[PDB]
Amino acid sequence: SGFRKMAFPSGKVEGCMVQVICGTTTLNGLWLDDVVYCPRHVICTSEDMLNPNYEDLLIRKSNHNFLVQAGNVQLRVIGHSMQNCVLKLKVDTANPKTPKYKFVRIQPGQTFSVLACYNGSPSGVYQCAMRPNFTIKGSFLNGSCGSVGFNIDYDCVSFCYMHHMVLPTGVHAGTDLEGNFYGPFVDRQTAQAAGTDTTITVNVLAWLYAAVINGDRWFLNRFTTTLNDFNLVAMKYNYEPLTQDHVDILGPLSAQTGIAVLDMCASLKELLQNGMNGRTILGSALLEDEFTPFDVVRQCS
Amino acid sequence: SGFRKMAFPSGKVEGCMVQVICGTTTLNGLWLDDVVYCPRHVICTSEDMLNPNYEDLLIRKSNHNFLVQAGNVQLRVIGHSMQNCVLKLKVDTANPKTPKYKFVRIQPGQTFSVLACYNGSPSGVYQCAMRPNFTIKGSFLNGSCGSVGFNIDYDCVSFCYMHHMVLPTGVHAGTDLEGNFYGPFVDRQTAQAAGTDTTITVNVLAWLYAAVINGDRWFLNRFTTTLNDFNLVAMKYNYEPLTQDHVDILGPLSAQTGIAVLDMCASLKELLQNGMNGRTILGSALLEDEFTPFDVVRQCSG
Ligand SMILES: Cn1cnc(Cn2c(=O)nc(Nc3cc4cn(C)nc4cc3Cl)n(Cc3cc(F)c(F)cc3F)c2=O)n1
Ligand SMILES: Cn1cnc(Cn2c(=O)nc(Nc3cc4cn(C)nc4cc3Cl)n(Cc3cc(F)c(F)cc3F)c2=O)n1
Repeated sequence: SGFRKMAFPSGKVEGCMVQVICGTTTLNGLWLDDVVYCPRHVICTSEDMLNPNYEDLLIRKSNHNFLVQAGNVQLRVIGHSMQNCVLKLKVDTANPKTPKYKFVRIQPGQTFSVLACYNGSPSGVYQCAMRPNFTIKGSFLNGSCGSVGFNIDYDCVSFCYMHHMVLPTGVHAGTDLEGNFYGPFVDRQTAQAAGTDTTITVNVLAWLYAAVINGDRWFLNRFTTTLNDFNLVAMKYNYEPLTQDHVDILGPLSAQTGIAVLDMCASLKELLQNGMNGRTILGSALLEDEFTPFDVVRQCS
Repeated sequence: SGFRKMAFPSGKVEGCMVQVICGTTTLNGLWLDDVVYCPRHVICTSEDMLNPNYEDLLIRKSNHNFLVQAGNVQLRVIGHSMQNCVLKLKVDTANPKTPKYKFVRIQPGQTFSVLACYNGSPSGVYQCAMRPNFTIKGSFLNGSCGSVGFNIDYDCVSFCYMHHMVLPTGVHAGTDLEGNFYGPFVDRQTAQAAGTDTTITVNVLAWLYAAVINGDRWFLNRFTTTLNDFNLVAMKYNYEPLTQDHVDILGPLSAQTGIAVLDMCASLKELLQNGMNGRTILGSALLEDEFTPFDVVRQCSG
């Protein structure tokens, strides 16, 4: 019953958010066990933000230059290190609400939940997908740097994203929890452009299945096609190419509906070659590509 | 940058969700202080859910017939009562994770965050609006009965919704935290109709202001209008009539953008009479009506 963009409950992540100040530079940090993870951009003064020398900026810092607080509680810093673009501050207190967790690096098209924070305080929760151009379309204001994205499986939080910066097109770029950027970006206040974005084809098909699995069925037709023929149409419309693994992943959704994957690909081809007739699918007048096949089954049980 | 449907952090509410069982009938409850709140429909067996006599069913229940489980902690029921459609089970242990809270009854058009739960375990969170016909368009599966909706003011949790049932339309219907249904529905398995819905005009206008704040400006045009002339068009497209209180509410968004409210109404009238011509606003190809004026301020600033 119903189909919505749905985020994971954020309580386990809320318990891990702290404020990190270095000089006057302020951002959010992630407190797991006795380590606080935050973007290394915190060690940059306004005059270092455009072209920072992170090796030289950090060598001149000491433990007492980093102020970390979890609400009113102060955490004394007893060590600091740099791993790629992530600063690691060892503290004297282990977080008592540290959850079961793992650091993972997600693939384009995969989804996760974002907890937007400001000055170490959670502000809102929503779901994002990693775009094929390695950006995300979130909702972030000044002070959001260091907010994290995550998935939860069986009480284990998989941290996958740390927000770093906003790009000129308004999209957002960040790293994994090991400090490695998604995409070719760098941690510097320079104008950096994302590539042309493409549509996650497997996700659009999964969303089309969810519609039938709900009720919308006007887009279904009598045709079928081949993976090769569809991918020729997919390339023209800035859609990701479909692989046999994509076809295999959509198997469960294809089983419940009795609609062959290649039958749905033919339906999608027609929607692209003509239009959506100004009619709506699952309450939207556009083709939605930020629902994974897993997102669909877990909501359409 | 960007504008999305954004739910409140659910941590304070997660620590209050418990499982309630009565025989084999199972649903979710809300544990605050020494009281667990849940839909009274839990005291129905399979053969009772069609036309239950709740007073007859309750009189034959005793404390030990209610199993309340908070994760792996078992709670002990030392009393029970019925308030409207909500059953209240007093337990021997006050919830340590009880936040500063409040029970409120929202108005049609107001939004809240929903924490969907199954078997007393939280499962997901999203934003909903109370439709003008007192239904909500959410995402609920079997076993979601008892999930709650809420807003957060700094540290105070304002509970405004408890989920009861899915209607024929597929829409969802529930009560406030004193057991009173939003709308004309009853807690029984019978076909119930909700009236025709209408579009929350003041919420659409607030959404249009958010687009201006985020750099989406193509719909602003050369016209102005009057409140009375706009409602002629609004009544025509199944929109709520616009009041002076709506105009006053949109005041802050008007002043921050420099666009008069009546001017934005005229741009909305044009959008209603000509469509969008394949263009999008804030990444949507429709007029969104589930963002209140307060939602826009909370997200576009602070
Ligand atoms: C509008 N918007 C959308 N997303 C963001 C995220 N974001 C951010 O929150 N902060 C940034 N710069 C800082 C300025 C500070 C001023 N004080 C006093 N303290 C500050 C701390 C930060 Cl991090 N930036 C810009 C930015 C941050 C980076 F980490 C980076 F590598 C390059 C950048 F250009 C920012 O984008 N804002
Ligand atoms: C698809 N969907 C969307 N929303 C809902 C909510 N919902 C629900 O979760 N459960 C319901 N009936 C029960 C059956 C049970 C079987 N066992 C073993 N235990 C059960 C407990 C319940 Cl509550 N219903 C139906 C329903 C629930 C009510 F509270 C009510 F007053 C009338 C109703 F018809 C339900 O809608 N499911």
